Amino acid sequence: GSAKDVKFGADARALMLQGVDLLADAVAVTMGPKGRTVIIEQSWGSPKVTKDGVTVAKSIDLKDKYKNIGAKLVQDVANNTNEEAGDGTTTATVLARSIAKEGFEKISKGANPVEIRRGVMLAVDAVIAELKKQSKPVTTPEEIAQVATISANGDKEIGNIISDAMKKVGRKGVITVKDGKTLNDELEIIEGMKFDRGYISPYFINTSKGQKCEFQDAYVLLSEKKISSIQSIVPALEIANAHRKPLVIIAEDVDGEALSTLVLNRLKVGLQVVAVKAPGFGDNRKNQLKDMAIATGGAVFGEEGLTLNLEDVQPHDLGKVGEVIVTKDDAMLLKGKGDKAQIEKRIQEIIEQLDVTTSEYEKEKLNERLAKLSDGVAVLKVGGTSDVEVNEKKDRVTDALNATRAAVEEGIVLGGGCALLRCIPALDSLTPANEDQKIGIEIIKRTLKIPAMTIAKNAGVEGSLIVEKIMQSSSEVGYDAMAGDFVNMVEKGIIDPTKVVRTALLDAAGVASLLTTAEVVVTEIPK
Amino acid sequence: GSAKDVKFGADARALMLQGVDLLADAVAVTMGPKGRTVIIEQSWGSPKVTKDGVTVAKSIDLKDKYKNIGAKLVQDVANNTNEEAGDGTTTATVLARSIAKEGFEKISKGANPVEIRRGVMLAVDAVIAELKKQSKPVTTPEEIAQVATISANGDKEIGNIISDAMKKVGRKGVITVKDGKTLNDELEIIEGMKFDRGYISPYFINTSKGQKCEFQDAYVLLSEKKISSIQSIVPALEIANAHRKPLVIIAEDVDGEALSTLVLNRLKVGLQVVAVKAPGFGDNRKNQLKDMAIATGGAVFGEEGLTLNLEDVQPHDLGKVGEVIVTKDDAMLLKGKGDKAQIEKRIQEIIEQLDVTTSEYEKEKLNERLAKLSDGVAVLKVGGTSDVEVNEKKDRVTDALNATRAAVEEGIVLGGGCALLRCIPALDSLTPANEDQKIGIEIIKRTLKIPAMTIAKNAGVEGSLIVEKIMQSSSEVGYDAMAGDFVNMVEKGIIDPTKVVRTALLDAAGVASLLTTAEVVVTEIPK
Amino acid sequence: GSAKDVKFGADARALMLQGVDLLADAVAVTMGPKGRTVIIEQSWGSPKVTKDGVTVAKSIDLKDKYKNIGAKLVQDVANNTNEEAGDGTTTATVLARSIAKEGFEKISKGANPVEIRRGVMLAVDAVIAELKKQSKPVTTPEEIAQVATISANGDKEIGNIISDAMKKVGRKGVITVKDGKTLNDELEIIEGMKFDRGYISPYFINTSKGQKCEFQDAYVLLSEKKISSIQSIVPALEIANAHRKPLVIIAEDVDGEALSTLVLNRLKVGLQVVAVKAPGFGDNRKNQLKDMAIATGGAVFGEEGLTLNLEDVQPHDLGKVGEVIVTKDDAMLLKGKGDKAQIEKRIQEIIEQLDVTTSEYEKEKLNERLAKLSDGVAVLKVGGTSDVEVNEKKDRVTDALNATRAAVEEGIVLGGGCALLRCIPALDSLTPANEDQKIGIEIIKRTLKIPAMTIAKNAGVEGSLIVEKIMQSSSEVGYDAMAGDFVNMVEKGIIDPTKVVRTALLDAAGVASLLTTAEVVVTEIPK
Ligand SMILES: Nc1ncnc2c1ncn2[C@@H]1O[C@H](COP(=O)(O)OP(=O)(O)OP(=O)(O)O)[C@@H](O)[C@H]1O
Ligand SMILES: Nc1ncnc2c1ncn2[C@@H]1O[C@H](COP(=O)(O)OP(=O)(O)OP(=O)(O)O)[C@@H](O)[C@H]1O
Ligand SMILES: Nc1ncnc2c1ncn2[C@@H]1O[C@H](COP(=O)(O)OP(=O)(O)OP(=O)(O)O)[C@@H](O)[C@H]1O
Ligand SMILES: [K+]
Ligand SMILES: [K+]
Ligand SMILES: [K+]
Ligand SMILES: [Mg+2]
Ligand SMILES: [Mg+2]
Ligand SMILES: [Mg+2]
Repeated sequence: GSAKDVKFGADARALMLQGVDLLADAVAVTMGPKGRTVIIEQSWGSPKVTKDGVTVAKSIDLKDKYKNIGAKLVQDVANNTNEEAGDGTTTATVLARSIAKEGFEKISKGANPVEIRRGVMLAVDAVIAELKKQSKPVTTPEEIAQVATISANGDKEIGNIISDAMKKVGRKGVITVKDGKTLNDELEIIEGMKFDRGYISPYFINTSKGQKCEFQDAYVLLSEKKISSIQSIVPALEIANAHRKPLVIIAEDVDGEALSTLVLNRLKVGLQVVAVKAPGFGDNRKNQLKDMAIATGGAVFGEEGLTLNLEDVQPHDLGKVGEVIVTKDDAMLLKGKGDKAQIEKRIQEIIEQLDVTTSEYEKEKLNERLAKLSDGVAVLKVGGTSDVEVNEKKDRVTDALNATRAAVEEGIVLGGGCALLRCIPALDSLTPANEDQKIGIEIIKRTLKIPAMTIAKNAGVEGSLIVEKIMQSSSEVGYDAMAGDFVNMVEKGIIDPTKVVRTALLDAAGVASLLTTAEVVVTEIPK
Repeated sequence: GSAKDVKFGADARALMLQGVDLLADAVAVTMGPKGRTVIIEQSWGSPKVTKDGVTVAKSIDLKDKYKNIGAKLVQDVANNTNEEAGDGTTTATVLARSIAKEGFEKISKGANPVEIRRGVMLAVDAVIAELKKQSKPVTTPEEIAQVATISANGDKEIGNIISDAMKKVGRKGVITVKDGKTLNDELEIIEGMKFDRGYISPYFINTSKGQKCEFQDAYVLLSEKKISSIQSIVPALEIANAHRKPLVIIAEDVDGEALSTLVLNRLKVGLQVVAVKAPGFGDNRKNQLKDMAIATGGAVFGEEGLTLNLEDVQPHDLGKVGEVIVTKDDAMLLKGKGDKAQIEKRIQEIIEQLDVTTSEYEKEKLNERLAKLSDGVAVLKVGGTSDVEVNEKKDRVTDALNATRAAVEEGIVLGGGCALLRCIPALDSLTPANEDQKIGIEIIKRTLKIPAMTIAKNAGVEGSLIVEKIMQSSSEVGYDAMAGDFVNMVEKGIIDPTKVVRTALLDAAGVASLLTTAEVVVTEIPK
Repeated sequence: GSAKDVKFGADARALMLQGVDLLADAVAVTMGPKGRTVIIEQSWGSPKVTKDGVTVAKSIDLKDKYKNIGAKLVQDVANNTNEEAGDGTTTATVLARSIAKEGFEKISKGANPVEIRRGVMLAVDAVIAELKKQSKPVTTPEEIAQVATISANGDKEIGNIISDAMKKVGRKGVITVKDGKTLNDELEIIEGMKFDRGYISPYFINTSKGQKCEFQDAYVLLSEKKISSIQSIVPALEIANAHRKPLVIIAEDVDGEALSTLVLNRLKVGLQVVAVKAPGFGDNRKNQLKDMAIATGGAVFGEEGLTLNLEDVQPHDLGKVGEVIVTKDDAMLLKGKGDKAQIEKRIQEIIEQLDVTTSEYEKEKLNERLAKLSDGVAVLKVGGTSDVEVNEKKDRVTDALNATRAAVEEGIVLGGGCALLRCIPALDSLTPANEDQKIGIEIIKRTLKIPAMTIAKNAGVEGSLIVEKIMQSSSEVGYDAMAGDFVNMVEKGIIDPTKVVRTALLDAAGVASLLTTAEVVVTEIPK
């Protein structure tokens, strides 16, 4: 459709590499504990100061349309490493740059770049198998704290709060990072069923100190449909008044007649009653109301599947809770007097629904519901003086959470780039099929030294001598870039998730080996 | 999305500092009692002439996109100091510039800027602890006048007019700065319940001198809903006529039939009656009408929670006031004959609602309601010849009010930048963990002299000699920039709020230490 | 309409060839097993890395409007070869460039380019007849795997799964290439009737493990129109309950009364019943419902042609299936207890409708229906680390599928360009009518060596010496570009489809011989 510019051979490959080396030099400065931080100008407001590889990579676009192709491919590498792993984007960026450079240097007239790519993938599969061979499972919370500390730029107070959250809500539990209005971070553990729905009317308040609505051992009434008529709410009030028990009515809404009855009974005779909207808008609303009915111990009125009417209310069919807190912004239920067998059956139903869904938005909803039935959720509030500090620390806390989850799921290997340095003996025992696959095997063999070299280079010391001292040392001795000496990496706590390393290596290698098969580059003419 | 320009190392850090030094030189000229004033061009009309640090900072944007990043970060420093404290924005600006300069000068190949930042925050926490150690509470109104005088550029009349307002309406009372049409400032104390609602009909006037509607010992009828029918207003008029007491009807509105009845009864037989609209539009109208219900001694008719009907009106159901003044623009109620216990209970309810809200717009409403139930509010009308004078003086009056509130809340330390000069012995007793945290501790140690140096530099004298004479003097002796000698600064009245100093230092240090961790700057290409 | 630029003679033919040689040099680098790969800039997102001839050709447009004509004509050559054959676009591109060059070189004052074109088409018809003479039918699945391996750039793991898919679903069966979320490719064979329609209500689930709705030996009720009334669904439930058989109701939709009846019966008494929407929107919905009626063994109710009512349902009118699985996204029917004679009659009807349609969108629908009634369909999921890998491999899998189908339809000749090299003895036995047709015969004779020369040139060796060794060898000996030696092409497995070769040659030759009749070129003036 538009006029094109076509470039051939090494005149193009030298240009695309110029886009890689420009984008992978702004990322490699953020690697390791001694790496520095990149400021990106934001158009709407204040600049974004970040140490994240995928945030630096995604913000670099080049005016030259031949360098922009290499920039976009390394952006793809970093973005894929962020998507599948959540950490190790800088390592993937520098590995992709190294593979691109080594593959561009090795292209000759008789060379076959496709067989070089095949050798690269064969060597990478061998390295991934060796990484899975040398992994160890996480068995103690000390290793959890060590992983979260290493992944958060050596911040011990972030590892110690993520480890506490995983100890409280479970290792496979819901932990959410949130903005904080204080100077220091904090951890909030939410137990029971708390939903962001307030009371319908402010006259239900019986606690003057916190402006809350609090009862003990309260009856629970639930409904899918809106409650409007007098006859649909009076019999539940008769069960509440006869047994002398408080009532909380969770519904879609309570309309004018039912509201008038509830507030008039609350203010005049002294009946204890509160009305709360139900959380959700669609099928999640139905699922949360059914979860509430299972946890409380009663049946939920007005379901579409089964004919249940609010006109006939029985005492066994109303739920029971030991504690209910309803405020203006949220409502909270604890100690539901349900049956544990049905709660476990609902947990199994949610787990089996989780195992078959892939929408990435339903999964969060069923995880939240499962955590509400389980020990609860955790909220890490990140504190700082300004929004820039909060965003910078929130990036590191999110990276630490993702790396802690990846270490839970798969395992831990040595950190500091020393995991890939012990997979070079695995590459030295490979027999290439032809001379072209040997080139790819040597490319991958020379690439495994790059992360440790970059970590040592950002620390100011010479990367090559440090790496050569690492390989000549024992299998447990590695360089500590913060302290500057050679230590036992497991004992000192420098460990990495296996999933992060084997994701970064593969996602770098595939895209870079596909890039190094290029001869002709077609771009648009700059209008 | 757009083409980017990427800069590396000291070629970028020298540019961003050029945006800091440009922004923090236009602010540092306004520091101290001998500081000068900055004129900013306004596009719509007359230029804005101001001495406020945050107003000068927020008005500076630079065409170079590398200098604009440093400009935006110092803007963030000034804006955060203005939000959290309301004063000390120039001090935060100059502290941020000094920390940025000292951190940029100390970056080498082997240096770790993250550990330098950690040392900076460690030193800042030590200085903040020392500042809280040496603070004194405000115990006399003389110190209140001294704080408001120092914060208003040495204006003794502003300090006196704020000390008098705090003596009249209370230290934690509502004081509002307003435009004045005279040459001199004035203070207006509004007692009782005054709301900006006039009478419905001009025929209710019984005072010819001021065109006001005034009664003594009047009945009060309050209506939630609009009054339209004859039967909803006649029985209240029967209670008013039988007891021979004036009646004021505060409602949403008075419609045609009730209005015709009221004006016809007022003009024909001589019944004393006035109708006023209710202040507010939503829930604030409900809360204000309830406040008048408790304050007057009656119950508000037509409430949604409890069925109250205007058709049956009892003499105990009507409030009583000792004084009512209704004009065209406002209505005024004093000496309500309510019960003091219920008034105190309503005050406690408003206070407990204040302690749990964070919307920053509801807080003003509950503060206004609490002050209406309390001694009252104060209005400082700022006088001047032109609008530029009123705006320039209003900035200083607002700064004095914010600093007086901050001195009430936390305490007072020595002014003139001498509060931070006595925290250098606190820094000299710190043991840094490594060589990189020692750099940050020395950066903060060299930064604590900067406010006193800037104050002395704006006075024309040499800052370094003055600071060295301050540090070699006693703990109470400091420089007086207005008079030019070394005086006992507590006895002379040069004091500062502790909250302002410890806010400016922290908000400068966090953002500037985050800025000094930069190596790569990514900006947009100027199209 | 617009101002035109007119060029005459060799000043124009030298320009248009400059557009051919620019477009056919970016394609010829992708030829053979040692050919390289072209990166094309995409405006919206990541660049497209590809080896396809027609994708490289269609993405090249030139700013010069005289070169763009030759570029557009070679684009037409590649696009026609892609439409008619699906493979061999690079061969057609290089043959078109060679014919254009040889015809442009031979134009003189006395030459007749129209008779040169006539000689070109005469020689091409002779070569096509010789190619059809030397073809062999595909008789073993080993040749199928060899063809799919050669067409997929020597990937044995693609040819193996394509051969397995053709062995499972039949050689003339539906095979669909799809995106994969894994690292490796996979093959999914779908048997029976599977349609992408879920259940109406989630309460029909009776399998907790997979959240599926599964029965065995179930009755099937099929409805053309929507089911809403009570009386239209009750008698079918009576047949289901009396015989104690599960029921699946495939309809347009099930409305509120019927849904309430179905879920209430499913939850209360325990009747096994599921409601599924019908697949399709128009006549395809009718045809699919009729096919399900024939396969299951019942009659579809509510058809427009014949008056069938849901109020009277007989046990013989309901279909029977041995296994039904209904999930949220799809339904599955297997082992329909229909009559084989009517199923074969429906298969014959679908085949006879296929033989008379040419819309290219109905053909896919009847092929899908025929495969659903036949062994089933196959889905090849292409795996990769990133989207670029998946697209690059999907192009080769799509090429291998099309070449395998073309080898099924017509036959196989020698690969590596050795098919056209054995048709030059066929050209040496032609007697030209005049001197101008002899020029075209010699042009085609010199063009038949071009594919083998290009394959040998991309391998780094000299094309002319390799070709001259090929024609001096036996009829079965050809160059293996991957291994670099002269081998028996049939025994080593280097074979090509006859249809692909005879399509590429003809589509190149016609358009290039029409191009070589040019004397005057009229273009638009570049505004
Ligand atoms: N004290 C340390 N000594 C040596 N190596 C360390 C130390 N702390 C961390 N590392 C190593 O530094 C690397 C962490 O680098 P960094 O976190 O900056 O980037 P990343 O994980 O590749 O990507 P992302 O920017 O997405 O976090 C890991 O290889 C880790 O093992
Ligand atoms: N007579 C004085 N002698 C010495 N120092 C003084 C005197 N009066 C005020 N100061 C000091 O000068 C500073 C006041 O500066 P200024 O009010 O211009 O700026 P600020 O408070 O930092 O910010 P803002 O511009 O927002 O008001 C305080 O440190 C105060 O203690
Ligand atoms: N190992 C081999 N040795 C020799 N020739 C080979 C070998 N493998 C394939 N070929 C030949 O290379 C050609 C395949 O080229 P290629 O697949 O790149 O292009 P194409 O089929 O013309 O078009 P498209 O780009 O659409 O796939 C065929 O002529 C095939 O016979
Ligand atoms: K990083
Ligand atoms: K100032
Ligand atoms: K090709
Ligand atoms: Mg990390
Ligand atoms: Mg001030
Ligand atoms: Mg092909």
